[PDB]
Amino acid sequence: ASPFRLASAGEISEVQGILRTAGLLGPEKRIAYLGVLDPARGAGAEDRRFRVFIHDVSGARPQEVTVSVTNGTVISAVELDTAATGELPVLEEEFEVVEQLLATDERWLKALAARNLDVSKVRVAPLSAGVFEYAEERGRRILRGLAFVQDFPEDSAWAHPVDGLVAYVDVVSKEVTRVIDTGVFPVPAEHGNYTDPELTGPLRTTQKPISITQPEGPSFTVTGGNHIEWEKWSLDVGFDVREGVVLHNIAFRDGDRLRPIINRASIAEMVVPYGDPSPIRSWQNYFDTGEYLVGQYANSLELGCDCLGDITYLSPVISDAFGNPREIRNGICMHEEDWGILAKHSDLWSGINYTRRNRRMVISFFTTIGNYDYGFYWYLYLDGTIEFEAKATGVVFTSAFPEGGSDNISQLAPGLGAPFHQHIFSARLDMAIDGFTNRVEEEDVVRQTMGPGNERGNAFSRKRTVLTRESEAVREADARTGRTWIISNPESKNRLNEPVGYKLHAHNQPTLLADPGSSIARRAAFATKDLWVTRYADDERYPTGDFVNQHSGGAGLPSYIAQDRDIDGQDIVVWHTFGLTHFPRVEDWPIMPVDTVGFKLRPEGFFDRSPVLDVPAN
Amino acid sequence: ASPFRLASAGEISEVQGILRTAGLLGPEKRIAYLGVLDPARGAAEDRRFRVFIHDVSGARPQEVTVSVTNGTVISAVELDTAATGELPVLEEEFEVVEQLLATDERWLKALAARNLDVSKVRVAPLSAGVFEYAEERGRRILRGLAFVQDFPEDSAWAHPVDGLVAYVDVVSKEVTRVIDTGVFPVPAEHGNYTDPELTGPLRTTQKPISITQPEGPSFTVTGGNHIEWEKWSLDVGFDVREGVVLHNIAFRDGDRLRPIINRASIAEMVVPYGDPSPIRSWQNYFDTGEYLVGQYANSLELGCDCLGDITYLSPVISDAFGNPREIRNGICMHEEDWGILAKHSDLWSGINYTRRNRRMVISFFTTIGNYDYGFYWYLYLDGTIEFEAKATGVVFTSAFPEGGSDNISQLAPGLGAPFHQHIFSARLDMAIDGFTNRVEEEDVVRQTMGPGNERGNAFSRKRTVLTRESEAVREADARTGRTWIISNPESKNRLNEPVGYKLHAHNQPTLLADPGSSIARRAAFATKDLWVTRYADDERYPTGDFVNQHSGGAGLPSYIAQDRDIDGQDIVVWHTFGLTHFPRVEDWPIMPVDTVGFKLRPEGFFDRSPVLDVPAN
Ligand SMILES: [Cu+2]
Ligand SMILES: [Cu+2]
Ligand code: NA
Ligand code: NA
Repeated sequence: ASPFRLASAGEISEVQGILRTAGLLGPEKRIAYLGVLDPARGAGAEDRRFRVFIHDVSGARPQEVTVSVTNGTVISAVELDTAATGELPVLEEEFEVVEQLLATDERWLKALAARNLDVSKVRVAPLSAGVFEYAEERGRRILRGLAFVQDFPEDSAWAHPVDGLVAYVDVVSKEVTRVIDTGVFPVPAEHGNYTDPELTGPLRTTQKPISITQPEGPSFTVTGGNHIEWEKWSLDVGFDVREGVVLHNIAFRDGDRLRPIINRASIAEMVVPYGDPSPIRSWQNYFDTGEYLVGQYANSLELGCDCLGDITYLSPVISDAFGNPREIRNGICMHEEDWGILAKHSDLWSGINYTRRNRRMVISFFTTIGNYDYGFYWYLYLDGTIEFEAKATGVVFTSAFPEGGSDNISQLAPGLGAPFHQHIFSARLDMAIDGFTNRVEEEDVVRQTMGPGNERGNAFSRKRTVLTRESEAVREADARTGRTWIISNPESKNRLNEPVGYKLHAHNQPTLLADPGSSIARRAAFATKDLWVTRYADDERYPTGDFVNQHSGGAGLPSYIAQDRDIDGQDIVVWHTFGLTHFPRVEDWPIMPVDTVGFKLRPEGFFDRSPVLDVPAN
Repeated sequence: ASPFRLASAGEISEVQGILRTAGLLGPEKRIAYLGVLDPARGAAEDRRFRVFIHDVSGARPQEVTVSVTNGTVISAVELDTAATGELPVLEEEFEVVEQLLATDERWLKALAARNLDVSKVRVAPLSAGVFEYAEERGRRILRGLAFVQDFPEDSAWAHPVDGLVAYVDVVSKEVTRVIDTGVFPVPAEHGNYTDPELTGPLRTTQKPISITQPEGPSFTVTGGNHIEWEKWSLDVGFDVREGVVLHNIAFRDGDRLRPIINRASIAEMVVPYGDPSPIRSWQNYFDTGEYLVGQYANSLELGCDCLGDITYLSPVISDAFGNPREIRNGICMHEEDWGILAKHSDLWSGINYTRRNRRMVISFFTTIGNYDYGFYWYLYLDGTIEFEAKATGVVFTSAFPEGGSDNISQLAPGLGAPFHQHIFSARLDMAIDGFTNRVEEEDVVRQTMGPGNERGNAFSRKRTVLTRESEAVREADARTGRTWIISNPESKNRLNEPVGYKLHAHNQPTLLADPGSSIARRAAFATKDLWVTRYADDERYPTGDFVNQHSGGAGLPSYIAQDRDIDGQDIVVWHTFGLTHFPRVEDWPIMPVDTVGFKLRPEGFFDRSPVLDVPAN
């Protein structure tokens, strides 16, 4: 019975019961986060621990609590000073509170009346506050509000942003702290209803079906609920309400030895910073993972359109606000798909023609965070490659388009704007290349000058620089010199006496653009550099720290790195920053075609020859 | 009817007939290149063919244009190859290097020093380049590197013979030089990837994946090579030098057929080697320009190379004598599922919406000695156009020096793989809503915290129009998100903005060789990521018409010197992209596919998303 198994309904019911018998979960208390802790290093009988963040709707200070579900006990419980360590993640039940409060506020009603907007039709997005110049918000749980008109129940409100207007609200005290009206902007009038035949036109009748089937079923097996074996790979698929799908114990069976590669892979944070300097939006930075918890909003994915082919679904269970278990039905898709040619050669001299097909194992989920929808895909390939891809879609976040244009906003439709922004991800890769004794080298291509030893000026080379200590392990991209990062095990040698390794291949997209002195540069410090390496510690889980909401800065990676620990042949963690810089285009409106970003790792002397010689002819 | 139709066997046979009739194709003559020309701008029909004719008795070659429609020779000119370059390598010349070397006393002595049976020594016929050997100028030379084949079915690449190279004049049939710098062990392990001893028991764990289309494919093929698919329109051409060429890429937006790209091809591909040993320091293979990648296109087997419901084209090429030869099932065409197109679950409206993506795939796979490359063009529902190269085959080997190397990787005991690049040039003759186009370079612009940007969150972008060819040689800047936008300044979308497409490059390293090198001059195109020229009908390749043993002086740097107006003109984008390959143990004994490419996405071309009319699955 695997200690990395998914949380069961019964387990969550029991932490609820333990928090009840123990005295911490009455009415007025509400769970802002609940998840299982990974087993400790070396222990592996089992002790299933859950960690819980408890909010206080009666305004008392929140608690961080660790419970043992195996022994039926509270391991620890500590009161939180939110002004110091940060506010708890946004609750789903607060998604409506911003709108409901504002609907009876005279300053808000006056702003709506000036624009002739019916209050019954004004939707207000519950938007994270960050930390700016407002002293009264320190210690207070604040959400900011931007308004969108919905003309009728099925209307897309994103088509009708109300610019020049923003409200700040305290969601514990149920007070409106501020209403800011800098002037009326026309509310864009065209609708963005992408299911309306008026807008779609007649639907295409030209697409013939593509049937993908597996008459003998899939080549992977699922045992113990979430243990996958596929084509030499083995792993455990976890799920957490903050991170979403998490991969554990990624290993590869090389002959008869199960060889670890990655101990834990996750998307540990993702931030969406906006680059419109208008006071109406200039505070806007959404930490979809750390503030909102992307796992909790995972869609129930339907067969034949979200996931095509022979699909095996996991239905993860999470906690509601009161500690009752809630299933995300068909929340995780697992399937294998063809991936074209793996290897091919037609040899003149031998007469031998050889072709083999590639395939990949896909483990995915899709989440919706307000207007955004994101797919998170992990891929394992026959040849040992590991890949992540994020697919970004949904509806773009809108504003008015100013008369006489903008350097910081795109026009989508008449009067309709889309502020510039980025989506930046952090992949946390707890590495275990042939076990835990690992190190990282930065590899650059090296150009050589024509001269003695290189008389024709054709020579080129490479250089590798070991990252020895955390203070040296904050690295940037250099696409021009083909910069990559190799994680090796200096005590595990391949048959050519070279240390075994994996090479991280980044897309080299721009990192965080904000000025280095900005609030967002301090709070999302991770996003300013492409690659970070830390020494593993059990309490260093997120690059932005445990409590991101209204936390002032420096938390997470920059504080971790400051310990300056030895990472040369030690248990280490790689943190890869990657993202999309989005200047919205007309083609993104009224619903955005998928765009993608990601990274991959390829074996680099890990194997003793190609690991796919034993793949059969098709 | 279509003037863009593939060459037929009859047309090639007629070109043969016209040339013979004109006295240009006697018994000593060989066709080193034959291809149909594209119709003239603003063109009833005149199918013209261009031919490079080699003479095996040593007479000067000719470049000839024929009108097959009119039965006439348009032009015929004698080439001085010392000046303008040698013709492409002929397939019949491949065996010549081995055959001549087998009775050469210097070569036999070198093999005897190594205890190698000449009957087992394969010799790779390698392009010579231009270096320090004055006697080679005006002569057709190939260089030879040796590999031992232990038995008929053995992979010779496992057993390179280092420290030895030979140079051969393939017309006079003379060995000009044999250089033996010293014996290296010939690596002993076999690289036989079908041998059960090396593969182990084959996996029985792979269960079938079946891709079918019960009602057939969603695309139509008319006039032999005209494809219509999900609003897209194009013609699929094929040339022996370039391989698959895409013509007239257009998109039917409502009632209007809107051009996007007039011609898309891979116009050159070079493989420069980075091992400074005299035995390999001359190695640079222009697979397209010197070898002609289309002529070596594989016949693709149903169910193995192309999975699903496949429509094949079987293009016809000329042999050395002007007789037509079909490449059976040489071009694959199919549509495939491409995951999610668009998705949103809206809380306020209660509407949940999901649509699937698809792409049209047009591909071919060629084999150039040890290398095998797949060339893939993709068209997506949303207007995206993409190219992908898939590189596989067996790596080019050497000895691995005792005490290591800064320029060669170890694959197996004693077996090396010198470092190299594979660098492609995509020639995109742009027609964004027609021919009046321009190109802007777009960079992200960071902004300083201060007045107007008090919280320091603002960021922007800037576009710089490339106005004349002298300003149109550009480099990558990944850090600033650099892209290039091709727009039509006379065609505006409903928001009064010029329609455009944005080119997204991979930002891989460009040519690494010292800028004073022969390869940096011969492959000048490869030193920069982006070039823009004014269209001219004789500016077809970034390296010129004749690359074999040709120095600098032709191709893109000569074209760019004309400094022509490209601001609202008929322009051509040339994008350099490549893989830099430090071979790894996992590449041996047969290489897993690696990829490189680029794409173009609509950028205000459409008045809103072009896939609102895609139905639910
Ligand atoms: Cu975006
Ligand atoms: Cu290569
Ligand atoms: Na680790
Ligand atoms: Na053009």
